[PDB]
Amino acid sequence: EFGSFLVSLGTSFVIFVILMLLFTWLSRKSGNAPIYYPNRILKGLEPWEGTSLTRNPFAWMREALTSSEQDVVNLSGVDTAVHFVFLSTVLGIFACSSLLLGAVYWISLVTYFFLWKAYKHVSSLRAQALMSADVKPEQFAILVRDMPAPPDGQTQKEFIDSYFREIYPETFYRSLVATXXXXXXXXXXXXXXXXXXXXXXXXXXXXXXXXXXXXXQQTAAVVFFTTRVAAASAAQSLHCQMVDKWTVTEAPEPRQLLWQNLNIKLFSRIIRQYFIYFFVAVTILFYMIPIAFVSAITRTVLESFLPQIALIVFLAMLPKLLLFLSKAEGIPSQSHAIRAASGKYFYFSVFNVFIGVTLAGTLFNMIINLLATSLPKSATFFLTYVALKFFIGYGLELSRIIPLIIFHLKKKYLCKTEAEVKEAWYPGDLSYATRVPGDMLILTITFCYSVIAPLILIFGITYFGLGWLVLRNQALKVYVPSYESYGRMWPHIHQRILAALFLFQVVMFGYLGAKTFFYTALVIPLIITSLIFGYVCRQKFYGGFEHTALEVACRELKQSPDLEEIFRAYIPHS
Amino acid sequence: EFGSFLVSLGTSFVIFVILMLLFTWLSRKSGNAPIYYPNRILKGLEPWEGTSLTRNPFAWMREALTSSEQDVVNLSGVDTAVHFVFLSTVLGIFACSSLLLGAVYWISLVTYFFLWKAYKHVSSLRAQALMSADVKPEQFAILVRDMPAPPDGQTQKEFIDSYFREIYPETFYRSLVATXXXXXXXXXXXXXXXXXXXXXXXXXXXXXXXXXXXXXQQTAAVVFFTTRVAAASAAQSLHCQMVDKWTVTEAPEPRQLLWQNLNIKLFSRIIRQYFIYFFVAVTILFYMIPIAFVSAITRTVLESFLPQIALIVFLAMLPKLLLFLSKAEGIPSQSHAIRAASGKYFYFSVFNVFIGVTLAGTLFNMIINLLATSLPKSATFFLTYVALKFFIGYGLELSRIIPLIIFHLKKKYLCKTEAEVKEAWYPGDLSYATRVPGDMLILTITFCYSVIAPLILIFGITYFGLGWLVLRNQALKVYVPSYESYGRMWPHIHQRILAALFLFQVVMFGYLGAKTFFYTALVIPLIITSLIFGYVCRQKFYGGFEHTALEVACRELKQSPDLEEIFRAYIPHS
Ligand SMILES: CCCCC/C=C\C/C=C\CCCCCCCC(=O)O[C@H](COC(=O)CCCCCCCCCCCCCCC)COP(=O)([O-])OCC[N+](C)(C)C
Ligand SMILES: CCCCC/C=C\C/C=C\CCCCCCCC(=O)O[C@H](COC(=O)CCCCCCCCCCCCCCC)COP(=O)([O-])OCC[N+](C)(C)C
Ligand SMILES: CCCCCCCCCCCCCCCCCC(=O)OC[C@@H](O)COP(=O)(O)OCCN
Ligand SMILES: CCCCCCCCCCCCCCCCCC(=O)OC[C@@H](O)COP(=O)(O)OCCN
Ligand SMILES: CCCCCCCCCCCCCCCC(=O)O
Ligand SMILES: CCCCCCCCCCCCCCCC(=O)O
Ligand SMILES: CCCCCCCCCCCCCCCC(=O)O
Ligand SMILES: CCCCCCCCCCCCCCCC(=O)O
Ligand SMILES: CCCCCCCCCCCCCCCC(=O)O
Ligand SMILES: CCCCCCCCCCCCCCCC(=O)O
Ligand SMILES: CCCCCCCCCCCCCCCC(=O)O
Ligand SMILES: CCCCCCCCCCCCCCCC(=O)O
Ligand SMILES: CCCCCCCCCCCCCCCC(=O)O
Ligand SMILES: CCCCCCCCCCCCCCCC(=O)O
Ligand SMILES: CCCCCCCCCCCCCCCC(=O)O
Ligand SMILES: CCCCCCCCCCCCCCCC(=O)O
Ligand SMILES: CCCCCCCCCCCCCCCC(=O)O
Ligand SMILES: CCCCCCCCCCCCCCCC(=O)O
Ligand SMILES: CCCCCCCCCCCCCCCC(=O)O
Ligand SMILES: CCCCCCCCCCCCCCCC(=O)O
Ligand SMILES: CCCCCCCCCCCCCCCC(=O)O
Ligand SMILES: CCCCCCCCCCCCCCCC(=O)O
Ligand SMILES: CCCCCCCCCCCCCCCC(=O)O
Ligand SMILES: CCCCCCCCCCCCCCCC(=O)O
Repeated sequence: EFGSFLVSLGTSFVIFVILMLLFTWLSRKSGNAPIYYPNRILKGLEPWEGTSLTRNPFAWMREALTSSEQDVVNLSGVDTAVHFVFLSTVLGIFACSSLLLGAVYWISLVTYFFLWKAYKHVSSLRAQALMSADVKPEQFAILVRDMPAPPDGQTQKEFIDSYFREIYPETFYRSLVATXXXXXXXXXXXXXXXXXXXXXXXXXXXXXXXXXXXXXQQTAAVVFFTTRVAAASAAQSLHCQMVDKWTVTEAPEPRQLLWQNLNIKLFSRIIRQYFIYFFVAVTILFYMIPIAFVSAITRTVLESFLPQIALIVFLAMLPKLLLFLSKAEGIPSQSHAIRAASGKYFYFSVFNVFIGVTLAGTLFNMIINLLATSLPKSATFFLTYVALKFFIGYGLELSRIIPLIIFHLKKKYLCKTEAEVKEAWYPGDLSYATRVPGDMLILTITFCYSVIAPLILIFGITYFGLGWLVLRNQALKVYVPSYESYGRMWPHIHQRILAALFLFQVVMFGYLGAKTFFYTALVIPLIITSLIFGYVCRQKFYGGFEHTALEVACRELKQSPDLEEIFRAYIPHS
Repeated sequence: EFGSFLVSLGTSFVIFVILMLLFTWLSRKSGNAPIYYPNRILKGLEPWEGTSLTRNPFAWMREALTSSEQDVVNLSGVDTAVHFVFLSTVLGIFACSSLLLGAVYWISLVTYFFLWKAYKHVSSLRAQALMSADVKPEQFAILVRDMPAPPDGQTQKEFIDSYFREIYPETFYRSLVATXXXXXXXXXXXXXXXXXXXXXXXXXXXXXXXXXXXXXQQTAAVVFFTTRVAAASAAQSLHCQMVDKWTVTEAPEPRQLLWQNLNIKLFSRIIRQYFIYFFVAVTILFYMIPIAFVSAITRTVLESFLPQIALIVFLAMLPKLLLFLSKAEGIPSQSHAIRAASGKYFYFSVFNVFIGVTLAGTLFNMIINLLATSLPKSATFFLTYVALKFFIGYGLELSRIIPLIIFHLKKKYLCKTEAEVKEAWYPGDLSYATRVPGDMLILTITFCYSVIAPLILIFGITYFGLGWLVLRNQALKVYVPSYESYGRMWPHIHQRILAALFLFQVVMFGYLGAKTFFYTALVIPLIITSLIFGYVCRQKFYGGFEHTALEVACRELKQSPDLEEIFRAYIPHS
């Protein structure tokens, strides 16, 4: 509805401006530096480089704009730079589309053109990032799972040392058996004059729990190699003729290793995957109810705000559930669990929000002709939703009002020591688990309606363009990376953008059909092209993202690695 | 039709008996030993062990029956033994089915039970065969493709030696660049008093062609390692970040290497695959015409013989085309090209013969009720077809009348030397390229009609049971293996038997539906079970067939390998 649409844009716009003014004002106050420039503070940099102490209100835009991809990588990592490739690839595609705005072929060609070049670019970026990388513990290690039980008279450790030494008698350093939840919990309590008495009791509990952990057969271990080349090859090889025994993959970064899942055996992993995938499919079906609510609501005070707020509230609970469920499948690493969570989220983005909202909306208003006319009207909801996210969402992301309020309240009433005050402002990472899925939803909708309800394209341009600028500022000044996946996220993104294009092509095949267009058939070739394109891109670039190439593993060492430090890096609670 | 059915069984039966009597008579004559016992002759064994020179006419049955799988492997190879696993797995499944003959669940459970145990058995058989294997050239080598062109000033060989030495500086022995069709053709002519003058001219042509070959950049090479472990690992690893450069796989057995395809670049391979797969799909569509002919024909003199003869004639031309097309895709090895040919054949077995004959037959005679009643009648054609193959087909396979006639005519009129006489009787191999696809067709039909037209099950039992006995005799006395794939064929077979079961379950879901059975829905769980079963079997056993496990590669050597002989083994035309 038009009136409600303008009201929502108006409210989101004004809130955006207010937040922009609070940002301009508050970000120039030194007392808020822990909130507005924590990445620079943690890295030992001045909050800003002007030095005059009279910062121009638009200085941040100039700084964000005159910053190259290389500066983003040098300061915040490859994954961070890849996130910007994603945002600009999309912006380039939509801007090209709007220059023209039949258009289906234009968009598909532009999309294929940019995905081809973007995948090529990231593959190059990643290769260079790996090429200059320093010595890290995960470069020398593999994760071994599904070990069989040892024979009587031998323990689990001895058994694994024996197995690997026979295969790799020279290039074998250590095996750390993945043994202890009670100990971890009690130890945490111990780490945390009645308080002193409580601490003593907690320490005693930790000792008891540690004894139980010592008593505990295990089925997994982390194995270390003396060289990058050997580890790279070991992780790629079959160790037993029995596929289900002693299975080997590359070890996750120490910061990413999900220790609690390492002793889940292959078949238990298979069972968990089927029950979890099943559970998720069931969850998707229950989410049809919250979606029906959002679509049914779409007087002004509710239409302009409630459909969007409710959709945000229900979807906001998914990342927590989905990441939990992914960890529960037996996944060994945090970045994989995150990609998996994003994968599950995507299925909600497609079946509950794009399809769900669109269909439910269509069903509330010559049947085929009616449906064809009704479909484009759902775009107004989506234009509002997208604007809400780029005006208020980015308004809050840039102004950091919520973190600022919480921080000052903790500093004044709860924090007693300097350490507590610093914990209160630690910025966290970019939350790829919620951020990428968010952007993927915007793309799904913008692509799907790009030639049905074309104004959405401008909103898509602003969302991605403004996001580029807002997040470029946050990437440089606020967030701190928690793990480095080296662009391993890109193939996830590539496949989902291409999937969105695929869905678009399928939708236009059907929509042109709804309008009974004689030549809908000409889009079948695009549907086929998308599948072939995907296949070819996978054949040309994909494997380069799963493994470090031996030509990279074989790089000249700056110095010999200390394998003992490498080993220590993987021992929790010590 | 019943009369024609009995006539075909009668004729096939009598021909079978005549061929069995000719076999009994002729196989006891010493002059035919080169035809009836060539495997034993080539191996230096007496044609038969009785020594009395008075062989019992049924002695061959006793010998074929009291022969274990181990004796088949020891004499004729693993692939040969696997072929027998295939035949007996199927026999066990059908015999169990006939004990009961709702039945859909019985059959599916028996089938899952036997496939599980058969896959387990073969995996064990294969592992043992690899475990006791001797030193062979393919155990120490990889095939490298899609090499980039060298920089100016360096040649292709130098460029590959440089690339691999940097990655594997110690475990690197040789690189044989895959350089020469004109030379091969002219050399063959040279190898083959006007005849002396012709030979001299052919030798001159060979020299000229050799010079042209010497002049010839290349994109592939065979690389040798100093150890089984290193080769096994190299073949499993990524060498470049650019996926399409320097791609590496395990080298094919020297006897299997399809040299003409090694210089086809990745993207040309991708193009060839799409055009070839396309061509094959088109061929499948043109084959619908020969099928329509066969079904339309199905007075007595034609009904009893022509539908079957024509079907045999048209299908008989496929193995030649399909193997050619597979080689044309850029496949590096003969056993892979054969599996690929069998794969393509399977699609004809499914779309041109099972579906094609069944559908066309149904269309030549309350629509759903009519179709349900009509479908089972096609089984009579198939019972005839199967009996034709086990009575006349096996009759000829055992009696070897055609090879015998040709052999004696060559020996008497064309062969002048002893060498020519021996060439005339060389038995060849088991022709897995035509033999496995043949048996797969019988299974597709027997499974699909096992509860629709149940008598087919008895014919299926006889086909596989009698084939076991007839081919057990041929496996021990007649055929000579041309390559050894070590059971690599089994996953092809497993997946196709399971695919046949899957098709059966889909067909019964539909057929029970055709009879408007209330509980057709209960078969959906079997369809799902089949897919999960496949997935689980793949996860548990499959990888063990793609690579030799490092625990096997690491077996103690009897003696150090001669790497130079290993290298020579891969050089054609020298
Ligand atoms: C009828 C339609 C009329 C015309 C079309 C409509 C809208 C166009 C919108 C944006 C410009 C297109 C950029 C394509 C880049 C693809 C390749 C790549 O990846 O670019 C990247 C990223 O550049 C970008 O996007 C920058 C985006 C800037 C933020 C604001 C954007 C607009 C949002 C507000 C509302 C819309 C106003 C539109 C006015 C025309 C280059 O790399 P970098 O990060 O190393 O350098 C970064 C820059 N240095 C070289 C100077 C260091
Ligand atoms: C209402 C229905 C009535 C009853 C059911 C109907 C028909 C039953 C047909 C055949 C027997 C079942 C064999 C299952 C084996 C599965 C596991 C395995 O793999 O077995 C294999 C292979 O054994 C076989 O099949 C042998 C087949 C023999 C050739 C003739 C078969 C019948 C064809 C003629 C017409 C039908 C007459 C039927 C009369 C009842 C065992 O291993 P091997 O090769 O090391 O030893 C080989 C044998 N040594 C241990 C002594 C060395
Ligand atoms: C009467 C009935 C009316 C129905 C009306 C609603 C119809 C729409 C519902 C659609 C349900 C979709 C369920 C399938 C997605 C859930 C499973 C799953 O999540 O598993 C897949 C892996 O693809 C995950 O792979 P992932 O771990 O992400 O890999 C990342 C790195 N490679
Ligand atoms: C108006 C129209 C009426 C139509 C009526 C007829 C309908 C039935 C026609 C069906 C056409 C089927 C075509 C697809 C098979 C051909 C491709 C192909 O061959 O490629 C696949 C890889 O699966 C091969 O894999 P492979 O090399 O065997 O691997 C072995 C070891 N892993
Ligand atoms: C769609 C764009 C809307 C405008 C949003 C940005 C508003 C920021 C305006 C900042 C102006 C601050 C001027 C203060 C000058 C001073 O330091 O005295
Ligand atoms: C529309 C405004 C709502 C949000 C409230 C804004 C008022 C400031 C809240 C943060 C308290 C810290 C103020 C700056 C302290 C300093 O001067 O260093
Ligand atoms: C219906 C048929 C459509 C076919 C369209 C396929 C278009 C090819 C895909 C884009 C490739 C872009 C290549 C860029 C090369 C480069 O700059 O490195
Ligand atoms: C169907 C038309 C296809 C051609 C579109 C031309 C778009 C303008 C040229 C852009 C060149 C820059 C490439 C950037 C690749 C990237 O980093 O994503
Ligand atoms: C909600 C439906 C759940 C479906 C669950 C399917 C899980 C299949 C698990 C197969 C386990 C195979 C065990 C093999 C053990 C062995 O033989 O070594
Ligand atoms: C209620 C419907 C639920 C349907 C869920 C289907 C889940 C299929 C899972 C098997 C597909 C292959 C995934 C492989 C993942 C891995 O490599 O571990
Ligand atoms: C919740 C139970 C799952 C219900 C849906 C069935 C899912 C079947 C998954 C089969 C995956 C097959 C992937 C491997 C391909 C192969 O067999 O070669
Ligand atoms: C004037 C009436 C105001 C009523 C609500 C104000 C506008 C709604 C903003 C609340 C939700 C904002 C959440 C957006 C950030 C996000 O995407 O999570
Ligand atoms: C009609 C089109 C439907 C569109 C939704 C497609 C959902 C699937 C998303 C892409 C899955 C990609 C699978 C490859 C493995 C991987 O995820 O890395
Ligand atoms: C509808 C059937 C035909 C469709 C065939 C589509 C094949 C296009 C796949 C993408 C390849 C792009 C290669 C670009 C390389 C270059 O020119 O630089
Ligand atoms: C379905 C089975 C039909 C029978 C087919 C097998 C017939 C073979 C009979 C051979 C008997 C030969 C007796 C000769 C005795 C002798 O040496 O004098
Ligand atoms: C129905 C018979 C048709 C086939 C012709 C069978 C007659 C024998 C043909 C083969 C010739 C060799 C005969 C055996 C020579 C020998 O005694 O060593
Ligand atoms: C509709 C649900 C049907 C489910 C049926 C699944 C039956 C399990 C598959 C057969 C497993 C046989 C295990 C044999 C174990 C052994 O002897 O080693
Ligand atoms: C649904 C019923 C399942 C049980 C069927 C029982 C069949 C009899 C037992 C056969 C044991 C021999 C296994 C041989 C496995 C093989 O080599 O293929
Ligand atoms: C009958 C239809 C045939 C369809 C043929 C599709 C073949 C697609 C081939 C893609 C080639 C990609 C070339 C990439 C070269 C490069 O950029 O390095
Ligand atoms: C006329 C219709 C023809 C349809 C042919 C479809 C061919 C699809 C080929 C791509 C599927 C993946 C095969 C991978 C084989 C490989 O690993 O080299
Ligand atoms: C003859 C032209 C082919 C026409 C039919 C289209 C075949 C598309 C094949 C796509 C294979 C995709 C396999 C890789 C899966 C992925 O993209 O992750
Ligand atoms: C009495 C009339 C005889 C007419 C034809 C005789 C029976 C037909 C046999 C000829 C075809 C035999 C081919 C079967 C072997 C095969 O499967 O290739
Ligand atoms: C409705 C069921 C149709 C039955 C025909 C199925 C045709 C596909 C045959 C099996 C393909 C297996 C693919 C896995 C890769 C491989 O072949 O090794
Ligand atoms: C219809 C949904 C449920 C179907 C689930 C089917 C799972 C069966 C997969 C085969 C596993 C057989 C494991 C046998 C191991 C053993 O007991 O020895």
